[PDB]
Amino acid sequence: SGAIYVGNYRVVNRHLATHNDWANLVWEDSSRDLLVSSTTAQGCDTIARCDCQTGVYYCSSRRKHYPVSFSKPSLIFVEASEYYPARYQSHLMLAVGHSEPGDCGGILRCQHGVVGIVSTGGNGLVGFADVRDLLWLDEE
Ligand SMILES: COc1ccccc1CC(=O)N1CCN[C@H](C(N)=O)C1
Ligand SMILES: [Zn+2]
Repeated sequence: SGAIYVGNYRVVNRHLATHNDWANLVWEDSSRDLLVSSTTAQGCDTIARCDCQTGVYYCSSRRKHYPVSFSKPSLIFVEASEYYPARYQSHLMLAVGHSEPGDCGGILRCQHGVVGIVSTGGNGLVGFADVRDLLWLDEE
């Protein structure tokens, strides 16, 4: 689990969105595994606006933050799960790192701010849904 709290937005994995998220919906995209809802309180995270390919992510199944090198956002085939059929997910970045299904939502960050959240993994890989292109997260 986990979310990004930037301005009056809450960014979560679409597959982990709550009823309150759907009832306060701003934007969702199943091909990216992302959903954004509105919040009453202002958040403290800032979004990275950069070209970094190195950063650090939070892994809940280890209670640890790990440094990683990750690929540029791309269209990648993701195997069938209990949340989606086997399909292509867009804006996904891969790295070598430990992950388990409940690690989704952990933040990936670089020196400029939040880059994305854990969205996929398996066999020593971890995938992150990029948010750096969502410029509207920085405005009301
Ligand atoms: C961190 O996720 C894992 C890690 C290790 C093994 C398996 C996973 C789960 C994973 O890859 N899923 C299931 C949830 N939906 C994802 C999606 N974005 O389509 C894909
Ligand atoms: Zn950066």
